[PDB]
Amino acid sequence: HMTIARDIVLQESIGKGRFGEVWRGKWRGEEVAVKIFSSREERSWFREAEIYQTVMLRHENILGFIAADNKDNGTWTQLWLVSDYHEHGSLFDYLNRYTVTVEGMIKLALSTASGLAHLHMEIVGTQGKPAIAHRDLKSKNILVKKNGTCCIADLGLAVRHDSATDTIDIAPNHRVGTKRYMAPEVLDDSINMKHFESFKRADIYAMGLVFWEIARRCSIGGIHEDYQLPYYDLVPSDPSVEEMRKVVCEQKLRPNIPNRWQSCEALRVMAKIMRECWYANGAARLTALRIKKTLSQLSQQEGI
Ligand SMILES: Fc1cnccc1Nc1nc(-c2cccc(C(F)(F)F)n2)nc2[nH]ccc12
Repeated sequence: HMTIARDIVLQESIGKGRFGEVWRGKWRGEEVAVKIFSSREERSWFREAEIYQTVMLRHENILGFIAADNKDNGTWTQLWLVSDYHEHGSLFDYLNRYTVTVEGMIKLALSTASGLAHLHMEIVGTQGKPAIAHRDLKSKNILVKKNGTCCIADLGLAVRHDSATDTIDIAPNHRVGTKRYMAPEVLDDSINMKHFESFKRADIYAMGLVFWEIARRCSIGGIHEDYQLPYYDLVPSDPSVEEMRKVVCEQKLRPNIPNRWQSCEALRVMAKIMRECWYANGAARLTALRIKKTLSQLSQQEGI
């Protein structure tokens, strides 16, 4: 009855992130996504399997994990992770291809904040849930479902917190994520990695960047901005830590908030959220829970 690798047939190459190649496959007539790792990538495969198997993790805005398995083709062994399949693929792909309505933008932002709030939330009790920080949030690591809502993916670099002992489950390495989205404190290495809240705050800075990417694509009266990655106007493609630090920490710049966003309430709310995610001081940033609340109030008012 359970989904296993031997019963899945690969059909189409989707793409590749840091570790593992993603394919679309068919399991008992249904589409699934499969991330394939080689035997020498066992540590990366196991860590992502471990994060996704966390108690109480499942949420509509977190990629639906199905299974971790091995598949021996007779010559070599592949290490597989299987999840739900989402035809639209990444939010990066979606925003490159489409413009969104005001409702569309709010749906993407609210779902992203709801997934991050769930990841971040500690649940104490018998079947608890440790707080989890992502460490690599970006538009290529968020997927868009058929209903126009998002789900967070790419949990391999995540860190989990144990409140009872105030410990993090791994000894975290510095500057692990995508350089473009690294928070100021990660870029200048002032982050206190012994305090778990530091990792949640750095995820919020990255979410603010993702909200900027979405807001650019919100078309009102046919008016919108072209798709760009944050800092497209200040750093080269594949920027180094030094290039990012000079812009974000030294010159203290952030992505530009265009004048046209003050002409619409939804865009004024989004711009305010971004500014409050971009503070250099991690302690001053909004929480994912507070953002979820503000956006839920906005979606209720808009009638989404
Ligand atoms: F484009 C996609 C379309 N439909 C579904 C996922 C898509 N993309 C992705 N799939 C997976 C992935 C795939 C299978 C299992 C797992 C697991 F088990 F680790 F969750 N992950 N990781 C990703 N990281 C960034 C994007 C992305």
